[PDB]
Amino acid sequence: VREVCSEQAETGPCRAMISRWYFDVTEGKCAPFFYGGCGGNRNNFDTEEYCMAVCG
Amino acid sequence: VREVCSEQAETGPCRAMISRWYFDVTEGKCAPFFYGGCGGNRNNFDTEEYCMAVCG
Repeated sequence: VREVCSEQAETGPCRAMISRWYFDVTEGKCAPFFYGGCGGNRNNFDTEEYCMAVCG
Repeated sequence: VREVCSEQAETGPCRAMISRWYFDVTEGKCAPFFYGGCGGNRNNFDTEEYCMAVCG
């Protein structure tokens, strides 16, 4: 909730290129990023609508 | 140090446009952002040197 929506997008150390969504506080909406497959944080949603459901 | 350095740059709810620096995890260095004068978070420095001291 709210709090997790403000961490920066974190690709993490793995090598996959998984399209995920994070809430962007500057833009005021969710934006895409490539997630590596491991590590990273809570501001990482499978789809844009999910990201918006939780953060938007 | 470290933990504060992963929050996004936050302008906050106040009305100013003040030049500040934040650590960007993707680029792995400090970058400029505009601060509104109140609120926001701790990833907010008056200089690049200071930002890099804490987060670099």
